[PDB]
Amino acid sequence: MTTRMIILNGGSSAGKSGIVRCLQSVLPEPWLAFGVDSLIEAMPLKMQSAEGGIEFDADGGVSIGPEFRALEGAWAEGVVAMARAGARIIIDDVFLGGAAAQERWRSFVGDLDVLWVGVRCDGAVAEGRETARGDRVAGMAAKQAYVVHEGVEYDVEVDTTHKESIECAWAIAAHVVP
Amino acid sequence: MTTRMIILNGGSSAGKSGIVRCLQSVLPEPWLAFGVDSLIEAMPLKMQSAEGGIEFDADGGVSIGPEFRALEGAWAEGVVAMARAGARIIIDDVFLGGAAAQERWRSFVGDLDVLWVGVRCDGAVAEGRETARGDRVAGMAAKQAYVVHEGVEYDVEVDTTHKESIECAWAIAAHVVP
Amino acid sequence: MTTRMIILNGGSSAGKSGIVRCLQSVLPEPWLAFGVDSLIEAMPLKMQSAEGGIEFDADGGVSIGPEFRALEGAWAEGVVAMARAGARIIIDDVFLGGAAAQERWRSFVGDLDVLWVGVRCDGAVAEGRETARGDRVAGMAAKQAYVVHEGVEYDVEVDTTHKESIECAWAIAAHVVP
Amino acid sequence: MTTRMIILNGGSSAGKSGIVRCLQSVLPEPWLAFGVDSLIEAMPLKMQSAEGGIEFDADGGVSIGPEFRALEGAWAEGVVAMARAGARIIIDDVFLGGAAAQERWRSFVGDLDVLWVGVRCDGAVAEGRETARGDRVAGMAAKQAYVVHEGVEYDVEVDTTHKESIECAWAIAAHVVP
Ligand SMILES: CC(=O)N[C@H](CO)[C@H](O)c1ccc([N+](=O)[O-])cc1
Ligand SMILES: CC(=O)N[C@H](CO)[C@H](O)c1ccc([N+](=O)[O-])cc1
Ligand SMILES: CC(=O)N[C@H](CO)[C@H](O)c1ccc([N+](=O)[O-])cc1
Ligand SMILES: CC(=O)N[C@H](CO)[C@H](O)c1ccc([N+](=O)[O-])cc1
Repeated sequence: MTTRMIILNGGSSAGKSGIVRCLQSVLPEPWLAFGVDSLIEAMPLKMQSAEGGIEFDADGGVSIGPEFRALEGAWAEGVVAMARAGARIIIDDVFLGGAAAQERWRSFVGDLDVLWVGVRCDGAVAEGRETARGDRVAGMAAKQAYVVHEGVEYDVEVDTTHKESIECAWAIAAHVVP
Repeated sequence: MTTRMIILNGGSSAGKSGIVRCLQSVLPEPWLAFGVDSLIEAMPLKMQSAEGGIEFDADGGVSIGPEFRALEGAWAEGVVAMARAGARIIIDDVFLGGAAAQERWRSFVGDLDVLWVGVRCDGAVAEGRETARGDRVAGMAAKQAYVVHEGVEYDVEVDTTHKESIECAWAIAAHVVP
Repeated sequence: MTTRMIILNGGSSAGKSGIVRCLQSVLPEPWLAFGVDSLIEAMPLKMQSAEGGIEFDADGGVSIGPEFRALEGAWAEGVVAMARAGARIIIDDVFLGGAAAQERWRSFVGDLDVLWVGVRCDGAVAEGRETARGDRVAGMAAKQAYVVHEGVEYDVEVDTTHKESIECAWAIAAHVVP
Repeated sequence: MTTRMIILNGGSSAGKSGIVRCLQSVLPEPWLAFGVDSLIEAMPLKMQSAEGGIEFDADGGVSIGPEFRALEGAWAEGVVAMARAGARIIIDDVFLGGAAAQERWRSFVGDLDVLWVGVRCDGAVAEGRETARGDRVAGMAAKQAYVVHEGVEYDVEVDTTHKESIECAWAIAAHVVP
């Protein structure tokens, strides 16, 4: 019953990061936050220049190779382990493989109580925010805005197009069983 | 006639930074962006621990001392100089002294063509965004949300409460004379 | 035999971070890097303002509470899990509890092949570097420079006082069994 | 007589940034620090993708175009203006044009009291540090390590190859006339 792991899925600039920081402030018990971005951070810089690594096409694309997935997996098993170890875990990801991505997670998650959250946002709005940000390579937002959700089943959906983060956070927190 | 300097004024988390990055992308000619934050950056770290420096009360407050103003001024004269040197300058500030702050600028600006922009945002919304951000000390948003505009005359106002940055940017760009 | 996890221990500004990035570039197989800093990052911002959390005394001190340790532990079990999952893991830590800290790790590590590395540096030199950095609160370097190693047994020691990071990296890489 | 502006010149990873932060802490009067990097920051992101802008060849190269120089100049006149306005200004640059770069500065500086500082460092050592850093594109260090100084006349030289930043700072501070 007790929610042991929250998994957020949404394209870039859909507002995931903000929701996470908000959820952390909201939720009474300490929740650790990890993600694909923090994984990239943990991975050697060359992984971004390697073959089976990950590359960011200048058009805003993103392609993941086996070398990257290999690591990505053991990492997943690791986060799950922290949860089973008793740590509350928040994870914002980007299901490039849509449904496929969610299955991958499911196999690692096992019978662990997980709250599946979908973070949507108008591609155009996202793209616009992508600019105001300056952080990412123009293109990713529009590219992931939809495909990522394609086929994924959530327990809670939030659209940051017209809802503030703190708000989306509140909607999510409301589904977290203590 | 030609707009030589854009000055943005708005409380923390009102969305200034984003607007700036957007304006830069929008406007055809290169615009250099500078601000109170980038000034803090240029100032020695101790300025934040000095007397006549600047201190961030844990309640989200902010107080500026003469040492800080002293520098702040020569800095202002400097940005103005870059403009007169022919560089298009964007400046997002936070008029803690409200009207007083705008006068200070006016004296440095001289007869230089300046577009005064006000960036407003619902204090609560801002405060909420302040959380999603994680960057600033909880409190500043709500504290500056209004006072800063008190008595300031703008050429263009934008409220990021329900308008995206790219949008506010567009509204602003529309007043920039080439 | 095969080295599955590298654990670095050294006071702040002793040069750990740099060594890590270097090791990652050097070592042929991809090594994931995690640490106390990245943990702080994953922890909710309030953990830094909470009771049993972690607080940075203005004199450069640092004290960890049970709430923090609680998380810290499950996190540890998690990193170990990633290793057993097959991911090569690098971990730069700061054994505030000296020997005590190493035992804590040992219990999580189990019979996992681990390379214990000590990163030393002249307190004064460190303190000086602490300034050039601007990142940390003046004081931590000098405070941890020695205590942290007190009682800890390593497999390899490196002193960044007169040795470059890339160099220390090389010395370390040389003890990593493939 | 009174030193009104300190200009540092050295290739990437030669240790400039650190020296600056150190000098700021050392020197009694507040010194504002600006640089080519902070300029890049102030320039629109597209300037990095524009023609007469600036581009970072993947081999670690760097080429500046007229559009970039155009801005770069007015910016220079601006920093000089801040100095004449009474602000003490520190500037760490990278004279890609070697001697040519110093002349450019000289014309803007005028008869302003300036302390010319050269920051040297063994190319290899720099390259190594470039790795430990993770910040820059592998290649720049080795490429600029020497050319930049070629033909430039300094008032003080410091080699961070075997000298800490705080140290180099001290050597520099010693030439600053109050
Ligand atoms: C570091 C960065 O900019 N990452 C963004 C997402 O934040 C990129 O769209 C991305 C998407 C999916 C991904 N993945 O799932 O492997 C890796 C990067
Ligand atoms: C660095 C930081 O967090 N600055 C925020 C604004 O961004 C703070 O509210 C602030 C407001 C006004 C100011 N000032 O005008 O001197 C300095 C800091
Ligand atoms: C975030 C930061 O500045 N951390 C530095 C180390 O990098 C601090 O000395 C520290 C040391 C030990 C620690 N711990 O082990 O819990 C946490 C922070
Ligand atoms: C942003 C960055 O990585 N800049 C480094 C220097 O720090 C690069 O070598 C560089 C050198 C000279 C330069 N310039 O002088 O125009 C611009 C960038």
